[PDB]
Amino acid sequence: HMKQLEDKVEELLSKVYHLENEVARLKKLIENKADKADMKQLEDKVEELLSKVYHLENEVARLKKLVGER
Amino acid sequence: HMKQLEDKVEELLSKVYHLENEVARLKKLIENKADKADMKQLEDKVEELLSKVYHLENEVARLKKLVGER
Amino acid sequence: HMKQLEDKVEELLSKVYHLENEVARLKKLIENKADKADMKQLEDKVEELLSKVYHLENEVARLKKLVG
Repeated sequence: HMKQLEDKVEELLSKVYHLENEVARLKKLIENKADKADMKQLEDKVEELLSKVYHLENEVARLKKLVGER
Repeated sequence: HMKQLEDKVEELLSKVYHLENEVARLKKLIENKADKADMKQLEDKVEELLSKVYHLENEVARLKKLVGER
Repeated sequence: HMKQLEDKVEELLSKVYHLENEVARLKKLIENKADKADMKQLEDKVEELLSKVYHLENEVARLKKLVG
C-alpha cells in the first residue's frame, strides 16, 4: 500500500525531472530567438535606405530625361 | 492518513499532466519565432547596402551638379 | 517509512510548483520575440532594397557615361 503509493510518486518525480531538463533546453532556445525590438530597428534602417533609394531613383530619372533633350 | 496522501498525489498527477501539455504548447510557440542567426544574416546584407547607398548618393549629387538646369 | 513517503511527496509538491512558475515565465518571455512570418517580410524588404540598388547602380553608370 505504502510501497504502491511511493511507486506512483516516484513515477511522477521521474516525469518532473524529465520536464525540468526539457524546460532548461527550451529556455536556451528562447535566448537564441530574435527580439521584436531588434527586428523593428533593422526594419527601420531598411525603410530609411528604401526611402533614400526612392528619391535617388526619381533624381536619376529626372536627369536622364534632361540629358536626353540635349 | 494514507487516503489524504493519495488525494495529494491525485492532485499532483493532474498537475504533472497539465505541465506536460503546457511544455508541448511552449515548444510549438517557440518554433514560430525567428532565430537571431536569421536576423544577423539580414543585418550583414544591410551593412553591404548601407555603403552602396552612400556611394550612390555621392555619385548622383555629382551628376545633378554637372547637369545643372535646362 | 511514513516520513520518507511524506518527504517524497514534499519533493514532488515543490518541484511541480517551481516548474509551473518557470514555464509561465518562459511563456511571457516568448511574447517579446519576433515571429518567423515577420522576419520573412523583412527578408523580402531587404530583397527589394538590394534589387533596387543594383538596378540604380546600373542606371547611374549609364547616365554618368552620357553626361561625361
